[PDB]
Amino acid sequence: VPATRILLLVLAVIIYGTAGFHFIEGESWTVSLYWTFVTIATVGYGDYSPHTPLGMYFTCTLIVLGIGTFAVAVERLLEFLI
Amino acid sequence: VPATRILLLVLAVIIYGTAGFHFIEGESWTVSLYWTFVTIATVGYGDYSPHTPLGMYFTCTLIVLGIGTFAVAVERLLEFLI
Amino acid sequence: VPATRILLLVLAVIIYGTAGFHFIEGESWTVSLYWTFVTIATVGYGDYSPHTPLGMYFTCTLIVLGIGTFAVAVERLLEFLI
Amino acid sequence: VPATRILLLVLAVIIYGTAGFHFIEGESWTVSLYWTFVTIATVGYGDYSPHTPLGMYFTCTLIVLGIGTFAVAVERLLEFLI
Ligand code: NA
Ligand code: NA
Ligand code: NA
Ligand code: NA
Repeated sequence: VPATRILLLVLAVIIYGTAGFHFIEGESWTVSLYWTFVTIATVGYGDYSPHTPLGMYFTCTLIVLGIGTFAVAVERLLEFLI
Repeated sequence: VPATRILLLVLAVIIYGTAGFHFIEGESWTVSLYWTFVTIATVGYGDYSPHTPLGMYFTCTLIVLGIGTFAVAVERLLEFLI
Repeated sequence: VPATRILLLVLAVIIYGTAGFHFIEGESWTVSLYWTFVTIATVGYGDYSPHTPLGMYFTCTLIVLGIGTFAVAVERLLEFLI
Repeated sequence: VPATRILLLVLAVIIYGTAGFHFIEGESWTVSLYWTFVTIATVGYGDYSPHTPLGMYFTCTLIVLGIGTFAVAVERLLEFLI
């Protein structure tokens, strides 16, 4: 699967995660984007996290949808530049 | 090993982790499920975590039982859909 | 490299991490063991973390020594049982 | 790609992350180094994290630049010594 296709999937995941967190949890766009990266990279600082049942479910789906996508994208990125 | 077999193993891990956290730590079913995903994906926000010696041991076993299972499942999921 | 050799390396890493955290940071043996697993699996809840400069350095070495060892051990464990 | 080349890339990532966190977030050099390792290993305790919009953006770039680099370095390190 081409690296650029994976990148597009990662972009869609970022949109999904950011919009989801902002509207379900009510955080700013900037915090939501930052939380999305932190979550899909599996860093998970816990400075931000869902506080509602829907936010928690949503976060599980994001984890399922995003962690593999992101992992493959970074390693393809690594190959590409190096 | 077939992707669906791995999925079943991941499901059993989720049951194990959720029930374990709920009964050992006393959190709600919903929090326990969410904590299980967050732990086996290695996100680990720390909004929830074990507060007893048995919960801590249990979490170590979950980590050992769940992180590999979950990693293989997501990457097999990725292959399957893409 | 044989799976059992890797297991022994993981055991040594666990001893290293546990003893280190207990004596440098002053946490209980049980907390230190739990923190070691949580760190080398990269879960990192942040319920426990080093609060001194030596603890922070030590944690960086543990991260370097432990995360690869642990990752290979779990995947070898997965292959072995499945 | 030679292991030593990867090591150099990891070193540059560490400089990038440490200096960035220290100057953008204002933490000590020691905390910033420790935070950099904790972030690029994806441990993410959350004892330290960015509190400004620029720090959050910067952390996303560090995550993108550092997690793949670091993962490949540790596994190459593992092969080399074992
Ligand atoms: Na974390
Ligand atoms: Na945390
Ligand atoms: Na992680
Ligand atoms: Na983590």
